[PDB]
Amino acid sequence: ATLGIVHTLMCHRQGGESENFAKRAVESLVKKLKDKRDELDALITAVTSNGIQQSKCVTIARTLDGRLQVAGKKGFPHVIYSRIWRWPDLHKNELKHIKLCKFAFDLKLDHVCVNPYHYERV
Amino acid sequence: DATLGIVHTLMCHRQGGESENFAKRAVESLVKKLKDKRDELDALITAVTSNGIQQSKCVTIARTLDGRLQVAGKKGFPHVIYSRIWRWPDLHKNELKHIKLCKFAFDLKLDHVCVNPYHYERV
DNA sequence: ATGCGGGCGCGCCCGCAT
DNA sequence: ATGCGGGCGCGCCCGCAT
Ligand SMILES: [Zn+2]
Ligand SMILES: [Zn+2]
Repeated sequence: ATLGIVHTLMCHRQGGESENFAKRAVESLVKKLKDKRDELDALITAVTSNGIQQSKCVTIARTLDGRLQVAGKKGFPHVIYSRIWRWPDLHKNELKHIKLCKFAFDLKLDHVCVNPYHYERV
Repeated sequence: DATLGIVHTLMCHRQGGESENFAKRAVESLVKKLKDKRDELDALITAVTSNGIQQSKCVTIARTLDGRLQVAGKKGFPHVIYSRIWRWPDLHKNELKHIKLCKFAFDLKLDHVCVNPYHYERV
């Protein structure tokens, strides 16, 4: 059942990462939201409507140094998912969170919002 | 750094059953674990450089949850790894039996595991 | 009913970029 | 000299051989 969800999210990718990298990052996030139906629904809504339909934060636990590893490569979780679904050429320090983003990376909370439509490019 | 001399003398006694990178990494890892265990580092050097003729006490490392130790991306049992490096280059998984005086043998399922290759026998 | 195995990531740490 | 990104290991996870 998560295969359908993963595939649907994968079709909205921009191609800034390898197929293996994007698949692994999407599967990892979906698994983290397994018992967070509201946040999984928010991600699907945000991604499949290309941000037109409003959504709440999609959060994952923050690691000791803030970085997330996917297929042997480390990076910030909000940059990883914003690079997958919105800016394929995205670099570090090119993101500013929106006013309504309660769990932004900049806020240095226990959890980090990875909703790509909760960030803006600079 | 003084540990270079120790890693070299222990490398001389390698049998060639593993790659240079694997042997170097495994020996460096063990030496680092014995950093504040002078008696156990001395026991290992004594055992290895005398080819087991000079008696030695147990050379122990902390046991991991599943017993396995990872070296250069490859997992295996710590007592089999070091027994393969200095004694039996063709050594496989359940080919080892500890000696009577081995107090921390793998087989005893204790907190610490003896990796002294001269504290085991082949079957 | 276990225990391999092997994939994979966070935490630790080294050695390399600055 | 030394802070920091990238390599690597133990723990977790899970399928399958034993
Ligand atoms: Zn948000
Ligand atoms: Zn022993």
